[PDB]
Amino acid sequence: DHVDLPYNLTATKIDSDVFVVTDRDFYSSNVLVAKMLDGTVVIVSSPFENLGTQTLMDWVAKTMKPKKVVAINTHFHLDGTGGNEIYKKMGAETWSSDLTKQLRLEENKKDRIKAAEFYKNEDLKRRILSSHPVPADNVFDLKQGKVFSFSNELVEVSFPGPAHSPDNVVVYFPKKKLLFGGCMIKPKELGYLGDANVKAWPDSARRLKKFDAKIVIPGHGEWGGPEMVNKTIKVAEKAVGEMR
Ligand SMILES: [Cl-]
Ligand SMILES: [Cl-]
Ligand SMILES: [Zn+2]
Ligand SMILES: [Zn+2]
Ligand SMILES: [Zn+2]
Ligand SMILES: [Zn+2]
Repeated sequence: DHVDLPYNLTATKIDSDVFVVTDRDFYSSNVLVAKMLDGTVVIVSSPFENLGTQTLMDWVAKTMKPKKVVAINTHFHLDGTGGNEIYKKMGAETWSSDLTKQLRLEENKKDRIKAAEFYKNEDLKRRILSSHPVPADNVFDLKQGKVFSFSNELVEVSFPGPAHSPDNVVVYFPKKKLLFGGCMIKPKELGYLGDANVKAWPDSARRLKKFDAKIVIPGHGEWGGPEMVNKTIKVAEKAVGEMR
């Protein structure tokens, strides 16, 4: 089933050398952890804050003994950039699009106390206020994307268009046939609409059909197969229809 971690994280194995770690205190946010054939560990997205992320990195160190860690932010929300403080502290190489870095820096200008009020309880508010999110150390041009090659094993980061957020990117692992679609994968309901482009979302999701994926991992909730994309398109087009 799963391994129980501190701060209400759970880790589930979905393939050889591939795990999903879920932050169950903060909106059941999913984090992909994949060990490459050459020993590099790639982490996609993040827990919301420092206690969760330290917990994640302790588990990565203990169970995978990485040669090197590369962390890829999926978008500027805290499930995305909330891990950067601890990723950096633990020596990981953090990456995001230039737009994600810009949006995180702008978000940091907002009054923190007001932002923390939308959280469930006092314990979570205190944890959020005890972390101070930072952008990634390394950036790529959003529309160009980024391809890593770890001893000829590729990891492809690409922008399919605005959907859940203006900056959402997906991460594809061709050898493992694994697509981390993040928070633009919404097979039942679209969720938080604040930064969304609902009109663009159907065509942005249509761009995910090209991937030869056996597993599609969403930003929240259970992962599935390529049908996760089909479902998302229908959910988004339903919302667009309701809109006029
Ligand atoms: Cl404000
Ligand atoms: Cl269909
Ligand atoms: Zn359990
Ligand atoms: Zn988000
Ligand atoms: Zn700090
Ligand atoms: Zn999310």
